[PDB]
Amino acid sequence: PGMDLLCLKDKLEMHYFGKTFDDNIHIQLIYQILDIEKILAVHVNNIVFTLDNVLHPLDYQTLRGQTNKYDRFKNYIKRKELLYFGEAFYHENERRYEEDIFAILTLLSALAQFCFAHVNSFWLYQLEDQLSDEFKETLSILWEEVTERIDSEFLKTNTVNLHILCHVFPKESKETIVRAYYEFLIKKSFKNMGFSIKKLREIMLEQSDLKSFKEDKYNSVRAKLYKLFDFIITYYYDHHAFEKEALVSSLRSSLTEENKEEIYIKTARTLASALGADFKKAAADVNAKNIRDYQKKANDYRISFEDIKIGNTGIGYFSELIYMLTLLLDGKEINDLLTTLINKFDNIISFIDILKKLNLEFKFKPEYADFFNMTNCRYTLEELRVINSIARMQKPSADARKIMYRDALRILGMDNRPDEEIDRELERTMPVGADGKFIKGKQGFRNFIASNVIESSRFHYLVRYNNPHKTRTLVKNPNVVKFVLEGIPETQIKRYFDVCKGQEIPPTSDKSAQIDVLARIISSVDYKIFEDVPQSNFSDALKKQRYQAIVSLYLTVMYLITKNLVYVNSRYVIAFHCLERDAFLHGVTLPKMNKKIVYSQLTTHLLTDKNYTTYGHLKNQKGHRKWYVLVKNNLQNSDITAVSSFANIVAAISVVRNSNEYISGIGELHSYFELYHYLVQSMIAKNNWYDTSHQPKTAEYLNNLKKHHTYCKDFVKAYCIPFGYVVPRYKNLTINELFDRNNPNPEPKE
RNA sequence: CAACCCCGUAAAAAUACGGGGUUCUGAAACGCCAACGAACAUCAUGACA
RNA sequence: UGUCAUGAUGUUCGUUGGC
Ligand SMILES: [Mg+2]
Repeated sequence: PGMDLLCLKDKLEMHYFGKTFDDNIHIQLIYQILDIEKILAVHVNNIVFTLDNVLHPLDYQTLRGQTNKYDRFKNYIKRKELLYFGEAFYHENERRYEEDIFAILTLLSALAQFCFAHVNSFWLYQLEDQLSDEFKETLSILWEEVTERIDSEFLKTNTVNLHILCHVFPKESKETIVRAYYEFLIKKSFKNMGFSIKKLREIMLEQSDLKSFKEDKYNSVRAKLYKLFDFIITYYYDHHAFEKEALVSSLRSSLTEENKEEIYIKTARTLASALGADFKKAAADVNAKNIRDYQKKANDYRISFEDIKIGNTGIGYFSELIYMLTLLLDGKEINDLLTTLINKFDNIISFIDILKKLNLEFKFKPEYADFFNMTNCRYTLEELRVINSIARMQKPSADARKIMYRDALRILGMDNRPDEEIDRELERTMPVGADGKFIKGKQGFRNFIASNVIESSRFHYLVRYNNPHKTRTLVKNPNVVKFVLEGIPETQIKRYFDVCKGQEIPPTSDKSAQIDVLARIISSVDYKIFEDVPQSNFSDALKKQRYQAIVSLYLTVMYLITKNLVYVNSRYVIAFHCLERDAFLHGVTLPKMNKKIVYSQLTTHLLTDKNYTTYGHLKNQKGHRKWYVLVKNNLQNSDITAVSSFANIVAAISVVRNSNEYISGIGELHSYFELYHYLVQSMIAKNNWYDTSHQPKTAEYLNNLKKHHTYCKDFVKAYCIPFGYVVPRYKNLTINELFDRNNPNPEPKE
């Protein structure tokens, strides 16, 4: 009755709650708690790698007494490439105090030590009684800085709709409209109702009362109309209250889907007859004149609402930590981290409701009781919502731009040269003159680099994750370049080809013809071509666009390789994190031999267990013995040293770092899976991370790689055997067709 | 695209084939990616007391 | 130096195609 395949129901229930239950609602609740740590660990590992790449290697009172850790801290905090991170260590063009930087580094180290599994196992869930009083101030200062920013910035960028809403509602204070509308979009009070207001709006639109807004001229404003109807709806339920309560009971007591549709149609039609005039009044006030007039007077409302906001309210110690992680990430990574966490906490709250409704036990153990209860899980959700809804520009400062000029020219030529030659070329191209000024009328190279390289999101990704000294080798191999261009959709390629065409090639519609032409342009690019850009005539206009297209194509190719190789490494970090978590509960410790770790001990133990072999993934029955044999077959082809060496590569991300010594001998590519594994097998080759005495089969694996210049499929099935106890994960990480969920190829026939 | 469990007709194997399940299995799907749009903030351009 | 036009770079919502 609800027993899981991994055979860990009772252990998890007794670890979290305190006893065993005959129901299938608690274990699904526990898996979400298990899930959040995975993404948290992935991103912590990424941040640590970036910090170690950019910066080459009691309380604060003890720090000075050490005289050795103090010496390292004095220079590490003085190392002046900290400017690459926007607001982590520099605010208002001045360096933060040493204590705050020490606090951030120590907190990052503690979180990294917690996830990759000294600190207790309860650290993340009880921070109130474990955090020192000195570390409770650093988080407060950082959040006080942003709470003043959001207050002044929220009362703008939408000062068109909010004026009309207050005009519709006369008998309400200036506070009330702002409070309700802030509760509407900043933190979604619209989300936590069982109604479908968007569907209800469509059903009302089927009525002639408010479908008179379907004119073609209404296309000038669409988004600022759908939102307005929603807020009017959500306040209508708020004032009625009892009517909303009755509708909930009626919907919950529905028999079939036809009854639900009839009630929704009846509910929609009576709403139109209820406040149809109100709907008409708001929608008739929108036009070009009023929008421009209201935008002119954007300071007619003065509401502070400082008391409500979590900047002054006692924001939790857990949500402040997430904000600290946000300062060390970019726009794309923030969305992935926060959106996953919101989904996790939404589902946790719902499960507790089911347990309460059905009259079942829901209290946790005394250790988890403080954090995991119904009220706290609500509060921690809107705090995660308000963090995600912050506008970020991430401009490249004003002092950090001097360093960025040095690196920008290193990508485009003079890779691995002394800093003396870098400065001379900067002086030679764009001069300074007298009194440290800038020579007017003779400077167009700086504006080109500043507005197309320094202020680009692709460029920041490369500097953080890759070394600009050795980044040029990524575009020297035609096979790698050709594959990346094929991934770009067809619509972009046609645009790029026409602009970068030149005057020596004819127009051709063959996609393969265009790719080869673009490959030669990208291969040979130097900054010396960009020394004649029109300063401040259709010839000048065409030449400016042509130069812009080439540099964007240059960085796009490099940015995709780095991003996708990191993604593949992130998939294997999750796999190793689950092994340590699962081996602890089963009672199986991972031993050592010759200062190594046998990562294949768990799968050996589970191959000879009666319960797992009968009620688990690896099954031994007449008709269900396929994957029991294959894993047992593939176990006898594994090297202890090779598994240990692979674990170190995954943890430290050595594929991205040492990719310039092996990407010059690749044969032919078809997916990012092949490129990642070719590099991994290459390192094991020359570094001699194997042993043919204990397994004479690794010898033939390495011979196939060199004579074919492509990865060997059998060899990846050997060192991934520590994941053999979970069949779906073993298949996904060892067969290329099942790796990416965007490939419809079938599993190869054996 | 794969794993797991029910009910079917042949069968005893690393079991094929036809219907339904699965937050208690793994893949970012409340997610990513392109082209057209309405706002807004940046930077380089002509008209002026 | 404030304003009006003018083309470029990037966030934010929404319509439509593809995963
Ligand atoms: Mg799951």
